[PDB]
Amino acid sequence: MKAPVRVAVTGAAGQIGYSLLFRIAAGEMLGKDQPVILQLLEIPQAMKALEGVVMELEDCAFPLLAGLEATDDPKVAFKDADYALLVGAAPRKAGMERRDLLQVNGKIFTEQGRALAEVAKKDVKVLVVGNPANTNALIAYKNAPGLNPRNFTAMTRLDHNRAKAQLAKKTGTGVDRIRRMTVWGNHSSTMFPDLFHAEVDGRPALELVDMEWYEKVFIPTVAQRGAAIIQARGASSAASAANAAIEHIRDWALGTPEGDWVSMAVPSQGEYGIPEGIVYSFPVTAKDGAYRVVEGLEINEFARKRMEITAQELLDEMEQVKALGLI
Amino acid sequence: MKAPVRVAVTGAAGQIGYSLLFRIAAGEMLGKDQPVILQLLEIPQAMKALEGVVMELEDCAFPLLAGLEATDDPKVAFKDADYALLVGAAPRKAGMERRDLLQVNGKIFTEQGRALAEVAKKDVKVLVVGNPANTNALIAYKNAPGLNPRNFTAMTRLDHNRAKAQLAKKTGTGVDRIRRMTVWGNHSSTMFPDLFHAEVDGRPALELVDMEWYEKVFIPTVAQRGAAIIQARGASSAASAANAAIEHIRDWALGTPEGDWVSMAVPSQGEYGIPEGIVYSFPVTAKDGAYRVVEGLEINEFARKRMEITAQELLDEMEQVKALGLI
Ligand SMILES: NC(=O)C1=CN([C@@H]2O[C@H](COP(=O)(O)OP(=O)(O)OC[C@H]3O[C@@H](n4cnc5c(N)ncnc54)[C@H](OP(=O)(O)O)[C@@H]3O)[C@@H](O)[C@H]2O)C=CC1
Ligand SMILES: NC(=O)C1=CN([C@@H]2O[C@H](COP(=O)(O)OP(=O)(O)OC[C@H]3O[C@@H](n4cnc5c(N)ncnc54)[C@H](OP(=O)(O)O)[C@@H]3O)[C@@H](O)[C@H]2O)C=CC1
Repeated sequence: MKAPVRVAVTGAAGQIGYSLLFRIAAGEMLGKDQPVILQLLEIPQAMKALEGVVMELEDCAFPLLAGLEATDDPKVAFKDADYALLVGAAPRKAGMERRDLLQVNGKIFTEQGRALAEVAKKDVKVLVVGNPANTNALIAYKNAPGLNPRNFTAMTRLDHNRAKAQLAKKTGTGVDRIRRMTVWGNHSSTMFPDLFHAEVDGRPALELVDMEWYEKVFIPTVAQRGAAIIQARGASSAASAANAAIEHIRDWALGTPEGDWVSMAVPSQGEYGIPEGIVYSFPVTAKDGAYRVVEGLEINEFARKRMEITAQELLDEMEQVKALGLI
Repeated sequence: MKAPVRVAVTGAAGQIGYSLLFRIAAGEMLGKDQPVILQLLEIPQAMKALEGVVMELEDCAFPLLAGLEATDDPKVAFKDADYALLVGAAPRKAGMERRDLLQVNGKIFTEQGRALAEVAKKDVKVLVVGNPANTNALIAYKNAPGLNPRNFTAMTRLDHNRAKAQLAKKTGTGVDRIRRMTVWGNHSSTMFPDLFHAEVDGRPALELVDMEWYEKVFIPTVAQRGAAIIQARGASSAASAANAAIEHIRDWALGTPEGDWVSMAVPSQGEYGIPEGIVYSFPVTAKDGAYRVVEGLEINEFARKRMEITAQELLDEMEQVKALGLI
């Protein structure tokens, strides 16, 4: 058995946490032979509920759960953390506007970024799920001087998975036969699901589906999927989002399949002309903790335009945050 | 390489289902080498919500999910089923007496038992989670002509795991080092957690903990655990219950560890003098998809008394459903 790794998870008493923690403790994120120590964080008002989650975790009698600790102190939750999943974010209460939301998120991620830089492992892998994910990750790494900025990522894997699901459904093929899907940019509605390099059973996706469907059906449907789940279930897609978070960390820590790639929002270094610094989703391959953007892909006008649009939205968000003195 | 197996799950749009289905699709219940076809059942009023669950499952892009179908017809959900998890049960309505709850469940499980006997695989493995689990399982198998009564079981694995967790905590040992825990009888408050044969790192449990703690702390705590979760979280322990359901089916199908055993409520054949027919939790081992009660265990007066009390409660429940003409 490998030495235990410490996995910090914030917003632990929430919906995503409830669908995330058990699978992590079961070994679904880092391997069935990798013991994990869960270090859970919540706000003071949710600590009672978190104790309940702690009890449920204990009641699963997980052989890989080497340790379990709940706290409301980021410096305790992130202490010696190998992984940190930042799920908690500013909730939209009545009266609050975007700018107000950014203020609160600014405080949350500046504090957590500083806490991570102060007490976590130097190579701690960070995934931001709390929205707005890309910008929150930016706030976090900018306030985490002393930590590799590339270790601060944002989640787009749910959109990535939803895109694969839609393509599989349309072509009548198993989702396991869909490869090289790419979601570029922001986690938002400007998110761009790329089918130009995707393959279905080895065949180019655009040889099986046409541009009309791609533009008028595929894109809108992937973008509205979250809302579709809420309209049907009456609750947010916590389980599939948790699954995506697990895969995001898993494929990064372990590795992506040969000849395939995944989507991850990471600090740009200028790849594909994307402004440097902003956290942007790119097609990436990964191996044992290290990822690399798949550069060199041919980009047509349809993709370029959409990649530019989402890049601009991220730039504007960055400027808004900069104007607030958060970075 | 292995052909897909069909897994039917009722009450699929509920809380337990939400914590259960994703892990089944991920291969956590029947093996990472075993494709599964999920056949989900709900009542008509919950079909829209079930559609939402279906969408979330699709959005996980599970390579092992070979099929996914939602229906409100038991004869469709159970068609050629290899496994059936009966989670849906009568809701606790206001001004609704216990007996009234039994009548509603009588209709539900009489119909499902009949459906299973008509369209499922003859060797379908059934687990009843919906409460009252033991009695609902009794109603189901007694209404499943042509099917093996021993293939109808009820869940006590959550109580079993909770007992292991409490023992681990008290002795300061990893839960992975706790073996031979037993929970006897009904899924209810009369459930009897047995430490007389349990071992901690190979050492008898009662050599590490005293009888006073066992009687006045351990037993009540295991019995009140569900309520503890609710008081802390404000919601039932769906995640850990789902985990227990998964382990119940998993160990039954894949087998129990050498030198260890688990708890399963199964139709009694007179083991330990327990009246025949009632679905009673016994310590059991499993191999090649079949289980066998662990007989030969020494039963002192303390245990005998408690085993008798819970057996009597099950007999009383049996009498009540018989009086309602359900069996
Ligand atoms: N530990 C800490 O520092 C903090 C903890 N919290 C805690 O975090 C918890 C938030 O829980 P709850 O309200 O249930 O939220 P959820 O678990 O449902 O959501 C948490 C975050 O994930 C985002 N998200 C992204 N994709 C999805 C998706 N598909 N489904 C659901 N959420 C998604 C949400 O954005 P969106 O709003 O758009 O859904 C939100 O920012 C609370 O328990 C709160 O007390 C809050 C702040 C700081
Ligand atoms: N498909 C069908 O034939 C039917 C489907 N249903 C559907 O079943 C679903 C019930 O969902 P919901 O109300 O969310 O219920 P839950 O998923 O929380 O509970 C379902 C069953 O599990 C039992 N249970 C046992 N242990 C636990 C535990 N630790 N935590 C929670 N439940 C536990 C419950 O008993 P307890 O009540 O004591 O918690 C209940 O009978 C509804 O969606 C309903 O529409 C209903 C009837 C028939």
